[PDB]
Amino acid sequence: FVTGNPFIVNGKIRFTNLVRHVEKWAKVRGDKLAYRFLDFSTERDGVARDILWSDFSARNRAVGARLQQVTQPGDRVAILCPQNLDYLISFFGALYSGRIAVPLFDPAEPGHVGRLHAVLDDCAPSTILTTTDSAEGVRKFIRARSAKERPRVIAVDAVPTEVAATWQQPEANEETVAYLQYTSGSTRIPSGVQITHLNLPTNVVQVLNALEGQEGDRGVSWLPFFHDMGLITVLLASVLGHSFTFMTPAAFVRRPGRWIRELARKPGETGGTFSAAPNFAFEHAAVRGVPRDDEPPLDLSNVKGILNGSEPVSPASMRKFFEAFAPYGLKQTAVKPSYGLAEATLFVSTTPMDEVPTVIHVDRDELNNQRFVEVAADAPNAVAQVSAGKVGVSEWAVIVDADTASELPDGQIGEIWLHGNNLGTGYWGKEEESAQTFKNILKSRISESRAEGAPDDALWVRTGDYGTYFKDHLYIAGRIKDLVIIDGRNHYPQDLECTAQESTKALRVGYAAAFSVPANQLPQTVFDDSHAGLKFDPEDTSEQLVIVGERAAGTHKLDHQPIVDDIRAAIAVGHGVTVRDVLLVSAGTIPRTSSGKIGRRACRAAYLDGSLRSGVGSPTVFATS
Ligand SMILES: Nc1ncnc2c1ncn2[C@@H]1O[C@H](COS(=O)(=O)NC(=O)CCCCCCCCCCOc2ccccc2)[C@@H](O)[C@H]1O
Ligand SMILES: [Cl-]
Ligand SMILES: [Cl-]
Repeated sequence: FVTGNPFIVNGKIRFTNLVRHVEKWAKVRGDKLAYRFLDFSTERDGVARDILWSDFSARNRAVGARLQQVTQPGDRVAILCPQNLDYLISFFGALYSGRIAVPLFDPAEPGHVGRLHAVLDDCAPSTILTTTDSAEGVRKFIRARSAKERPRVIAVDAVPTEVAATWQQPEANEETVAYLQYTSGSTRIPSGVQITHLNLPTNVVQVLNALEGQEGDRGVSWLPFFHDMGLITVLLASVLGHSFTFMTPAAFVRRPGRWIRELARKPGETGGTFSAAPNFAFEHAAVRGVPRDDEPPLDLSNVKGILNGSEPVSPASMRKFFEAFAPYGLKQTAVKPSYGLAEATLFVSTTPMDEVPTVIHVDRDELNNQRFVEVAADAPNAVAQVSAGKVGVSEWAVIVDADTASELPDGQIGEIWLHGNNLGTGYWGKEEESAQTFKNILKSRISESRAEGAPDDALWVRTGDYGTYFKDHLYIAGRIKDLVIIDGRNHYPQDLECTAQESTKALRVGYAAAFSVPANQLPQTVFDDSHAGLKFDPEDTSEQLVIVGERAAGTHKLDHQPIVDDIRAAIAVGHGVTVRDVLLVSAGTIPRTSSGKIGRRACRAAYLDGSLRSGVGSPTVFATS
């Protein structure tokens, strides 16, 4: 699978069904450690829970068989389990049964129980997989829903291993849906991306090829298995030939040094380590994860690549991360900005293995007008842009003017459209939205197209992201739906947030949200302020800028103006827009998505409801102070 590659013939992927492969892999390395769960739920210093490939293989076959009895073909099997070893057994066990898996989370964890109801409504699974300790909690949750199709709850650790003897190899085609990856799609109703048996292995090869993963290397992770980056990482790490070590996201947030520690060289280890994380985590680890004087020596010279993706990369957070860990051997080539999305299984691009991150600066006015014009770092009105690198093999990413379905030249910002075998096939039960998102014809190409190699009649998937190529690197400008359009002009919310943050110490880094709202709904307090601009008018529906930013840690007083004036002035000058309401709230209050990204839509929804000014929560595993 990996050197130390027969699936890449003449620069193209070739090599299906994972169950088949997982089983061979399991028997060959039986009695070797497959997974190690570092459990920090009871002991702060942690407890190691291990499972060998043979045991893992056996458990998957037991669960698969139990499912093959209590479910019908076509049924969905949802996993409502905390992050631990039974989660993997539940997920793999579901794949082993041949039914469509739906990896989710334990209703007993905080943050998004509301999403869980929506997903269950959408895919109506006949069976829920969980652990014995979470079972009562899961049954309570399920009982509270409609009696009609009330699904069976199965505790996987209670299923005897010998049941595996009645397991029958499921038969699967390459186009068969293996599982559903739920994402908060175009509407309130979540979308379940159909990931097939061909999508998985293709994207694994795409990733391992880009990282030059070799036998002897190993993966480490704290990412949630209910998110694409966390789940796919399990599979990537599993094929490196060394055990995969993981922890829960909450354990990372509480003490990020636990992750840093697992990334370190083990005694006598010659291979390298890989991991992945969202931007905010580099900031957190840089500040909270440096080892004290007491701790045993820490060596990070073995770290090959920590992929940084899922949200815009802050050059300052990366800088602070490199600087905090450089003394321990962390190479400048070890942090790798990358791009991906659920619809592509996971991975689309990453920085080439041998190079450091590419960070450039572009003129703001040109950027907002959909063009990359490079400018010096200290140039006024400059916007930092971090490259997402080069597109994976046997995969294409083109920049398109959606209106006419035409490719755009380099430097021009358009929507990013993708084509490749790693691209999902649709959204569960959504025929029309699936057609609109996944079955698009690229009508016009520029000569020397980025579609070179794709068939003329190749189908393209619309990502919903704006982006461009610049000096052969793919840049992710931002998410189309998150744009702040005011007075007929676009603004990237992360750009406005950066400016707000940079103007005043009263805001904590990475916790700001910029969104537009019709002048109708903004509070009365805004009109009673000389620093406002507009005045009372119930007819006016024009979009107006609002900025919400968590108060820097240790904030106990309210001295709004001096901070707000700096923010409004900083944004007026550099963006040509007047911030109307600057709302600063309790540390750890701004809404976070389930993977820990800032929830802008949710911050806008709660701003209007008055649900945000007030709030001693809402608990999330990502909360800190
Ligand atoms: N670099 C970026 N900059 C700005 N925005 C980015 C972004 N990446 C994603 N996004 C934004 O997030 C959206 C997608 O969101 S999502 O559906 O929730 N999915 C996501 O966010 C998924 C992002 C995935 C990024 C690539 C990560 C590859 C990690 C491989 C590890 O390798 C290993 C590890 C261990 C052992 C061996 C190998 C995208 O549509 C875009 O708007
Ligand atoms: Cl047993
Ligand atoms: Cl080794």
